[PDB]
Amino acid sequence: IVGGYTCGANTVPYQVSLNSGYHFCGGSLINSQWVVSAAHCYKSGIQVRLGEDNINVVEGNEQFISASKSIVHPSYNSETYNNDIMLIKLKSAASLNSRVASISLPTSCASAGTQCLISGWGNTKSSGTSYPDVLKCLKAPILSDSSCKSASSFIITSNMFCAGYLEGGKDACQGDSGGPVVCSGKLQGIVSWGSGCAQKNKPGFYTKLCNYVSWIKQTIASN
Ligand SMILES: [Ca+2]
Repeated sequence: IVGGYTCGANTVPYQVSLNSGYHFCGGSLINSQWVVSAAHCYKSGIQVRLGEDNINVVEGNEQFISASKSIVHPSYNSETYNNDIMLIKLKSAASLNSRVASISLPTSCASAGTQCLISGWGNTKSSGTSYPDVLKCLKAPILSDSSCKSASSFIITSNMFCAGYLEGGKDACQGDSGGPVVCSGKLQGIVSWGSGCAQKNKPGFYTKLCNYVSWIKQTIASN
């Protein structure tokens, strides 16, 4: 997260880190046994780390649970990032408390102008690389589709929205992928991609979760 702020320990209790011997992506806890992340974050042997603040220090609110299933959307396109969504089943249920909690799925889509919270342990620099110890947060509005369509040579699919700041300096970045975009207490987005990070006229692009709710419920119910 570039241009964000330190969230505070466990203030985003649905935020998880996906770990393969190092943090590589975020995700969102949606019930005691299931995490939503990005399809482009898929790999074998993921360990889900819940209750994290400082990802480099054992502080005492962590639960580390192996993924038992990592399910990429069947229509994920790795070139366009269309349908950039993955469901992870935990090998055992997480123990839910104030610091480890699920986030609600949306009942409807959010409108342009809605303010959202984006979070993660991704790169905090727009030029070069710096990875934080603690969770970073960014308040960002959903933009109109014409501001994303004009804002990229790749035209935005109906399964994506963009959010953030056309002036530059405030955005998600590498290592934030798969993490949450929460608006009005509902999980509306998944950190998907962008052109660089926090560049002028190049907002962040997010998987539009409201389109996937029935798919998520069905996939969970069958697995
Ligand atoms: Ca920790």
